Amino acid sequence: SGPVPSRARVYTDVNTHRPREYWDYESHVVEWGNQDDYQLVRKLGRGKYSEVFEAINITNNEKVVVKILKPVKKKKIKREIKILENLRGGPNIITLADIVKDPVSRTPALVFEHVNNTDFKQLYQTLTDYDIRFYMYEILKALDYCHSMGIMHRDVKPHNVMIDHEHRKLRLIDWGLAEFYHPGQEYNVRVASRYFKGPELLVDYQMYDYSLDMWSLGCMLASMIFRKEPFFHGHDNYDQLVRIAKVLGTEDLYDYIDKYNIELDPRFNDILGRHSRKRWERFVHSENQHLVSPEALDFLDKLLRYDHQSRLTAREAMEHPYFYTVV
Ligand SMILES: COc1nc(Nc2ccc(C(=O)N(C)C)cc2)ncc1-c1cc(C(=O)O)cs1
Ligand SMILES: [Cl-]
Repeated sequence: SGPVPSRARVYTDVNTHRPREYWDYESHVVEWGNQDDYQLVRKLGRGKYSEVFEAINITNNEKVVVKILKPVKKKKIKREIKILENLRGGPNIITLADIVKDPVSRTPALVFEHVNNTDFKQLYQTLTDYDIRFYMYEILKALDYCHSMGIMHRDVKPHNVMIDHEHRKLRLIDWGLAEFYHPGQEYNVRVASRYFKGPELLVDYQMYDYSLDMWSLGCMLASMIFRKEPFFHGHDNYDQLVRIAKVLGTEDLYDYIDKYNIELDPRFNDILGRHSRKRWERFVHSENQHLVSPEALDFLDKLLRYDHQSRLTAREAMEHPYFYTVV
């Protein structure tokens, strides 16, 4: 009939044993405060659904980021807000400081803590072996926490990891694609950003879980230790799987789709071809050798797997020999 069902190996029934007020974001009442307290100093950037500004709070003159929202369906706004409130105070989770509206324009905005970020294309080249280990462990704390809280980030990528290198402070940001995990649920596979999408999304396997974030983290790690950003560089979602298949090999791909009885797109038949598994040592060279080790490769190996169930969980990852030098 259809695909074989799947469950998360960790934190499976975490939302199931909690009351609906926790996960039923659609019934959440959002209270919009006054934006007057925040004066905009300068623009930082602009997202697909918002425009981010640096701002200062006139109440206490503390630095802040204001995410002025474009018109979006209130269901998705309620979802992001509820997830941000549920996860507030957690390790390395960006703090939602306030929910506000401009009195006159009525335009809704989310207020966040400010992180004195260093652009990742400048920063990542500077990072030592110990730095990559340190920051990966900070990300794993955020992910294990949010996973334990029954939430998938679903958009892990360098753009969503704010790092203040001077203060060694890391914050996982932009929970706009995040979602509550309910075992059995068939989710929308159009999440994450192309280069960081797990094979489950690309073959359209809907019953995915927290392990989607661990694939994406693996993509980040590969890019950092090998100095190849992005690591998997497809021209579209179809070609993204081809790029993956040219590294992990096509045999394990077809074993994966066979195991889960995944209905593969006809377009894939032509474009995937046949590719052997390329060893991780093939990506090590004179300019990245210093960032690579047996433990780094073994860690990466256990993140970048087709089978989502076979990937390290966040808690398992934090116990890997790679982090023995950090913790
Ligand atoms: C743009 O996004 C952010 N940026 C920052 N800091 C900075 C970003 C960029 C520079 C820089 O390099 N200059 C000088 C432009 C400096 C600081 N701090 C928090 C966020 C958040 C995003 C989100 C979100 O999407 O949810 C919640 S906070
Ligand atoms: Cl969605």
